[PDB]
Amino acid sequence: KETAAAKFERQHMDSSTSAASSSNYCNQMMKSRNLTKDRCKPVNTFVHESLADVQAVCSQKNVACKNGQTNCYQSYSTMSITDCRETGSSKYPNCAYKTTQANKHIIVACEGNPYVPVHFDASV
Amino acid sequence: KETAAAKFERQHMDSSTSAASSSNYCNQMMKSRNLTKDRCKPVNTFVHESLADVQAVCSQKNVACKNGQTNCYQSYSTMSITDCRETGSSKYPNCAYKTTQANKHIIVACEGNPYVPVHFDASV
Ligand SMILES: [Cl-]
Ligand SMILES: [Cl-]
Ligand SMILES: [Cl-]
Ligand SMILES: [Cl-]
Repeated sequence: KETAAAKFERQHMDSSTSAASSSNYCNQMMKSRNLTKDRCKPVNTFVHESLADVQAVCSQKNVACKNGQTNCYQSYSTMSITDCRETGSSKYPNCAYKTTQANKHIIVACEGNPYVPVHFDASV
Repeated sequence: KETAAAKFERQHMDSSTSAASSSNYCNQMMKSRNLTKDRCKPVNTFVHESLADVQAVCSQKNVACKNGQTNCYQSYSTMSITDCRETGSSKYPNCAYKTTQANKHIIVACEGNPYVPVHFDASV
């Protein structure tokens, strides 16, 4: 099984580009990160900052998570992100996603030693 | 019991102001909308647009909700929003919230006739 930190990296990190460069970014990245293997993952956010900047959020502002847990943290700065969400044309195995690029603060849940991101809760 | 549309209005609409004007906006609004009555609601977003503009999102872009349902819609334009999330100092009945104002697209789930917003899914 994948560790929770490595699953967060695979699902949410895309440091190789500054921003989504096209409307087909999400169809390509949801496929390549293996988020459409047996079903289309409905919603997923990628963060276009270094892994170190995203890990650093775990020592920034502590805030509640949506589920009421207390180990979420909100980045002090906005980050470049792309949100991917399935469109009404999406039908597995032919998944199809809308790509929305934005600059937002991110909220992550952190756990472990090292204390690192294990879930993406939201952007603001 | 409150209808689902009226609960969405009470929890997520604040058309009376263009934006949060202070850091204490969320402590005041979470109290006044009765979101701290028996426990502190951990996370809640208010939208600073008219009710008609938010209802209109239900005929805009259809997108998956985070839970995989297919009745979510993303606003075509960004809207003024304030996200309220409890801080580490929050301890019911002394709830305390961080106020983050932003201009983001909103995602809502819609239901009914009239087909109107019944849940706030996320901002992008
Ligand atoms: Cl994989
Ligand atoms: Cl996500
Ligand atoms: Cl009430
Ligand atoms: Cl909310």
